[PDB]
Amino acid sequence: RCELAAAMKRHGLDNYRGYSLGNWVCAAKFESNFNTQATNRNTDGSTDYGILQINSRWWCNDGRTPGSRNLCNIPCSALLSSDITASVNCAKKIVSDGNGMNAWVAWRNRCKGTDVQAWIRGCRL
Amino acid sequence: RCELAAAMKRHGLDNYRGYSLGNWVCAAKFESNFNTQATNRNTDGSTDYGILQINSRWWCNDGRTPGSRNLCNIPCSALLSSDITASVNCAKKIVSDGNGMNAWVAWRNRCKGTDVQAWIRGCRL
Amino acid sequence: RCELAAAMKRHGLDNYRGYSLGNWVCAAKFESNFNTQATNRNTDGSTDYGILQINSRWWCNDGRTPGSRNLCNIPCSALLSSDITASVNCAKKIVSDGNGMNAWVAWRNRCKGTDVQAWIRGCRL
Amino acid sequence: RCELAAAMKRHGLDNYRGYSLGNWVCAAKFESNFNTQATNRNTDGSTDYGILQINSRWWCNDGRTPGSRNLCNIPCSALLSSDITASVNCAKKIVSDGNGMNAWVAWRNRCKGTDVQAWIRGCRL
Amino acid sequence: RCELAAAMKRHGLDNYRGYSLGNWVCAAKFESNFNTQATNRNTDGSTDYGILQINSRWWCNDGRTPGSRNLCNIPCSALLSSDITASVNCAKKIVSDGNGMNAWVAWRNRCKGTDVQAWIRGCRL
Amino acid sequence: RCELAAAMKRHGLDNYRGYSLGNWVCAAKFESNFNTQATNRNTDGSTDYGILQINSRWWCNDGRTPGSRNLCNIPCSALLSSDITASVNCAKKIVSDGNGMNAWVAWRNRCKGTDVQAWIRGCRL
Repeated sequence: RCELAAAMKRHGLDNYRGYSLGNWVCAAKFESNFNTQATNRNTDGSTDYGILQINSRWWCNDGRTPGSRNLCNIPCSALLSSDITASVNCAKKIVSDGNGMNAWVAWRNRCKGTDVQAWIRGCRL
Repeated sequence: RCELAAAMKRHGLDNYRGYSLGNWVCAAKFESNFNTQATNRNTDGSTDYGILQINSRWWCNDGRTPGSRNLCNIPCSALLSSDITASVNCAKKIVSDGNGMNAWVAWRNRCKGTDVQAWIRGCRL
Repeated sequence: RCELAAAMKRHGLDNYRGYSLGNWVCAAKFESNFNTQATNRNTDGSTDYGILQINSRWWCNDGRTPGSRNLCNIPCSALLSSDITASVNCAKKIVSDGNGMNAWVAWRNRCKGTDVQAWIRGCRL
Repeated sequence: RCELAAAMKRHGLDNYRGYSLGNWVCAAKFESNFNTQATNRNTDGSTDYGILQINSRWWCNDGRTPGSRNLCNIPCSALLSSDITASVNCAKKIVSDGNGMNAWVAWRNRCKGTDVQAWIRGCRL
Repeated sequence: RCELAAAMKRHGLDNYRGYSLGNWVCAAKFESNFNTQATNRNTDGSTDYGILQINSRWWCNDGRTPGSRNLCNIPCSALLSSDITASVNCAKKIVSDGNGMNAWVAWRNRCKGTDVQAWIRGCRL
Repeated sequence: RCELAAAMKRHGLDNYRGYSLGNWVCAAKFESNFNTQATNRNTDGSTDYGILQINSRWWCNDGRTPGSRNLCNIPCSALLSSDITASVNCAKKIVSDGNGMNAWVAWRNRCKGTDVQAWIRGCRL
């Protein structure tokens, strides 16, 4: 009787009503906002669920402008956003001349998720 | 009796009413917003579920403008967005002249998800 | 009796009423917004489910403009969008002259999902 | 100019979704049960309206009777009724012999609903 | 100018979703039970309206009777009723012999609802 | 100018969602039970309205009776009723022999609801 057993038994994640990520290699830029888990059980009442609650009867308004000159108004801009480069500008002249303002340029990645290097020698007679 | 058993048993993820990602290699840019999990059980009542709740009777308004000159108004722009480059500008002259403002240029990736390198030698007689 | 068993048993993911991705290699740009999972059980009541809730009786309005000159108005632009480059501009002259503003140019990818390299030697007599 | 005006102006009752009786003379026996007025306005719920609500999984039952003698069982009799005289009896001998148990015998009624006795004398010349 | 005006202006009752009786003469026997007025306005809930609510999993039951003699059982009888005379009896001999147990016998009524006795004398010349 | 005005202006009752009786003459026997007025306004909840609420898992039950003699059982009888005379009896002999137990016998009524006796004399010339 001779038995040489090899078994790379692999199973994924178990998710039950949620946000789930595994084992990650080479994650350069990541963004994951407002991934909320809510369990609401209500009987004979009112439930209000809120993550971002704004109540503003007057918000970011501009007044009356009789006869002004060269006014600049940028209200409530670039709100709840991402990756904004050289944007929403207000001027008379905008000149871009350099070799700059470069984002995420020329990366070199050599990644591996799972590396298994096994040697199984047995049952010599 | 001689038995040499090899079994790379592999099973994926188990997801039950949710957002689920596995084991990732070479993830350069990632964005995943407002992936919410909600379980609502309601009896004899009111449920309000909210992630982004804005209630604004006056929002980002411009007033009356009798006879002004060269006014710039950018209200509520670039809102809840992504990857905005040199945009929503307000000027008289916009000049782009450089060798710049480059995004995510010339990456080199060498990635592997799962690497199995096995040697099974057995049952010599 | 001699048995040499090899079995690369592989099964995919199990998804039950949800958003599910597997094991990914070479993911350069990713975007996945408002992928929500909702389970609503309601008896004798009102349920309101919301991820992005805006209630604005006046929003991004422009006032009356009697006889002005060279006014610029960009209200509520670039909203809930992606990949906006040199756009929604407001000017008198826009000049693009450089060798720039390049996005995601000239990547080199060498990726593999699953690599199995096995040697099975057995049952020598 | 001479005017002698007589007007016995008479109008009946005004009923709006209800039970209404007028002015009654000579009412000997009266019975009016479960004359209910209900106004039900329902939105997103359950309404249960009940005047006489009985919920009885075992009610007025008789058990098993092996070999008894001369048992009398009168369960749940004379229920929600009226004018029951010498009834639902249980015996071996019932003898009625008298000049009695008389109900509502030999009434004398002299009634009037409305009596108007008027004398109009006028305009003598 | 001479005016003699007579007007017996009479109007009945005004009923709005209810139980209404007028002015009654000669009311000997009266019974009016469970005349209920209900106004139910329901939103996002449960309403239970009850005047007579009984919930009895075991009610008025008789047990097992092995070999008894001359047992009398009258459960839950004469319930919510009226005018019950010499009834639901349980015996071996019932003898009625007298000149009695008389109900509502030989009334004399002389009634009037409205009596108007007027004399109008006028305009003598 | 001569004016003799007579006006027996009479109007009935005004009822709004209720139980209403007028001016009564000669009311011998009266019974009016559970005439309830209810106004229920419900939002996001449970309302339970009850006038007579009984909850009894075991009520008025009889136990097991092995081999007894001459037992009398009258459970939960004459419940919520009226005008019960010589009833629901349990015996071996019931003898009625007298000239008695008489209810409401031989009344004499002389009633009037409204009596108007007027004399109008005027305008003598």
